Amino acid sequence: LSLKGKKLDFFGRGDTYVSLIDTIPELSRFTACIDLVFMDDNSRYWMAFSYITNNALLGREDIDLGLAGDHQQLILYRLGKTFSIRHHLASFQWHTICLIWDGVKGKLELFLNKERILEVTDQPHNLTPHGTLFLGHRSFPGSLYYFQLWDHILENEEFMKCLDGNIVSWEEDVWLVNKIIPTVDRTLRCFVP
Amino acid sequence: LSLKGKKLDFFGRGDTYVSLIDTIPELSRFTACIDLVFMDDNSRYWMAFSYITNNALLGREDIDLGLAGDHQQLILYRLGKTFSIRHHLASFQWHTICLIWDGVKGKLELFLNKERILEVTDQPHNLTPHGTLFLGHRSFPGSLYYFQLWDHILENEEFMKCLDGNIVSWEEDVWLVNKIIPTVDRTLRCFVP
Ligand SMILES: [Mg+2]
Ligand SMILES: [Mg+2]
Repeated sequence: LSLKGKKLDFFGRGDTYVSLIDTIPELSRFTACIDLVFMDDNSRYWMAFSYITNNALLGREDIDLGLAGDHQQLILYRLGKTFSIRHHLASFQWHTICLIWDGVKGKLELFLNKERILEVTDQPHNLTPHGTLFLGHRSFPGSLYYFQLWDHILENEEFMKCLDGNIVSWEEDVWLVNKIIPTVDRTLRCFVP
Repeated sequence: LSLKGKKLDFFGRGDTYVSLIDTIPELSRFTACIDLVFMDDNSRYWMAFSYITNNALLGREDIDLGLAGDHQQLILYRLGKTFSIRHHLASFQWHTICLIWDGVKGKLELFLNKERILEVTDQPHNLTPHGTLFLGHRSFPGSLYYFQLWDHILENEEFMKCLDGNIVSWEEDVWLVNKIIPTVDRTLRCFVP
């Protein structure tokens, strides 16, 4: 299924997920962005996207890459390590969160719209290949939109220019939906007839 | 020299530093806190405290532990890795910043007063022993006060209770001053006649 012009209303929907049909190749550098909106003020732990490999099916404890959080925190997973920062994100407003991984330098950065909020150093490492990307997956407390993944480092000034990822693009017919109906919203940030 | 009842006015003083006379032992877990106040609104890169070992005298690029920042960021150094977070700290107000290192779990946390702002995961590792602790060292753009280091993990609720570190304590006669005159200020948070 293509998600062009559509968002994913995950709020309250515990047995729902969306997954990318294509496995993802080995990436030394990449940028991954998603748009999200929280539809409740005080939430529990949540996941927006996760990249799951065989590492995870052992005890369900190790995620190669993911964006998660709680009511006061954003949480990044990298190769089983976690990095958590305090956030004050408003509910009922769309936010764009982008992650940059420079596997050559071993640098992981998190942005809110054009502004960097976290830079972490870890082992230089590529992205482990052939995992599966999951969205929303208890369920994300709101809506998700416009996931993109590029095999290179985007500059801040490009994050909001409504580009399509060259590895994963929302608009492509690459998505598997489980018990969720994507919905059209012509007010969405990058919507174009 | 003892720093009891005194602060260190480093603002604008480029060739000044304070160092701890005692070398620090190997620590598997520790808490380190300092009070700081910025005396200019828009600042450049600064360091509040650093723990320097022989790793650093090679090209002056690797710091085993340090707290640094710029006008919009707080920066933690651990064994040469950096972790940077966006901050919005007000000038002309005292802030208490505490770091917790759990070398058993490989967990490094940063707090502003009682509130956690960063949790990072890294290699489980102890603190490298016998380095030298430096304060202020171009110079820190304001004043520093009440550095403490304990060989155990303090809970949030204790950070502001004006305890003395059991490894390093501000009030002990353990400090070497270079070209700075510590100043008494009876309004300081933990001052007691
Ligand atoms: Mg396009
Ligand atoms: Mg005392």
